Amino acid sequence: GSSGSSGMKFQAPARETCVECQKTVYPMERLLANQQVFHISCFRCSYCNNKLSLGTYASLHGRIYCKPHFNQLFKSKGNYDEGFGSGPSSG
Ligand SMILES: [Zn+2]
Ligand SMILES: [Zn+2]
Repeated sequence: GSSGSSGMKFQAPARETCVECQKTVYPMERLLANQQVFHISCFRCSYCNNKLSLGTYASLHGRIYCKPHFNQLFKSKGNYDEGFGSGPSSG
């Protein structure tokens, strides 16, 4: 077992591909979004699945989202639990 690759890059072929439908994106429908090739059509919210543009969209961990949902989920206020915690241990 001898390899050395990790991550989405180095398109096998000699072109780009849609990170939504996984299809060969042409130079006519190539829409750059979050440093990734997206289809002017595919470009939608992974929550409601609505058409978006290079201004109303919002990506976080690779997935797209509409301002509404993006903020409705992302944005927030004072709210935390007493879960987190650390402690020493003999080593
Ligand atoms: Zn597509
Ligand atoms: Zn949405």
